[PDB]
Amino acid sequence: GSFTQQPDGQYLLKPCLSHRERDFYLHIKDDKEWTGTGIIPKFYGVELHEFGFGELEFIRMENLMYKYKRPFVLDLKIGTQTWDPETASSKMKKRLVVDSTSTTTSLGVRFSGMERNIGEEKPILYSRYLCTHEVNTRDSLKEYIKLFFNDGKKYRKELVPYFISQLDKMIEVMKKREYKMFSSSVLFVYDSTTTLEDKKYNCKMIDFAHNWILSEEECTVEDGFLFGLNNLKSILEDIENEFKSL
Ligand SMILES: O=P(O)(O)O[C@@H]1[C@@H](OP(=O)(O)O)[C@H](OP(=O)(O)O)[C@H](O)[C@H](OP(=O)(O)O)[C@H]1OP(=O)(O)O
Ligand SMILES: Nc1ncnc2c1ncn2[C@@H]1O[C@H](COP(=O)(O)OP(=O)(O)OP(=O)(O)O)[C@@H](O)[C@H]1O
Ligand SMILES: [Mg+2]
Ligand SMILES: [Mg+2]
Repeated sequence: GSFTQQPDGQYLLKPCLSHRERDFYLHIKDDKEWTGTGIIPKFYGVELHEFGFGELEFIRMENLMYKYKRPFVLDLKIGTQTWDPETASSKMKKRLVVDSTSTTTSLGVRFSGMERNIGEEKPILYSRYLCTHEVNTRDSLKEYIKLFFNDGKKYRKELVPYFISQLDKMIEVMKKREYKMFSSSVLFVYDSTTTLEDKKYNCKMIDFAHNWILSEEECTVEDGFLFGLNNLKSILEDIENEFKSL
């Protein structure tokens, strides 16, 4: 929402509309478990750029799809609720309904949108709003994730282990419960023209505008973030199992 959402430059320069995302990146900046594990985008720093009468703060981070020729993108929103203690009351009826009619309250993960580039471009776009109808069960979420790995010619079963390995690293850090994250996503991307060796594939946690730093502030409500990651991992392992029958 804060920038035109589509990437073949090196960077994303994301505006700071509140303190939370920038406080989080600054806080994990020296923690090798966040920054050497490859589980969040490479953080270049917070920067001031001219805006209005003065300056606006931005986060400079890596563009995860830099130099991708045929990008495939899947965004999965993580947690058992997508509201937090600061959510506006006028948004709450909708947040409550979407959380309960999607897989969010049951699995702690929900479909958020997908793009597949199968040579016939324009790309095929799958709306985030599919989550309360077409992708509203574990079985249908599994089918759409399989579809992400369908490059238009075959299932890219060889990429799935990378994705599980990434989720393992996320699980290991989030077990420590230093942060609560609401409305954050795991972004899965790959270039369908990649080989394994080219390493044009990525799996990162993103969007930290509603992150709470538990050593600094109270946040009583639960995020269910670790429950969601565990469920998503379990779905990917099911997919590995299912892709052997091919
Ligand atoms: O957070 P998302 O992606 O699910 O979508 C946001 C919408 O939520 P929904 O998907 O309708 O539950 C969200 O709707 P709400 O008004 O927050 O219910 C907005 O449309 C938001 O755009 P912005 O922050 O107003 O610029 C939308 O943000 P962007 O998709 O534009 O980032
Ligand atoms: N580092 C990145 N590289 C490539 N794509 C990204 C990156 N970060 C975000 N995106 C893409 O841009 C979309 C929007 O990003 P994000 O949700 O972080 O910001 P926002 O919607 O502008 O603001 P808010 O933090 O209020 O949601 C993501 O859903 C994802 O598709
Ligand atoms: Mg947004
Ligand atoms: Mg967002």
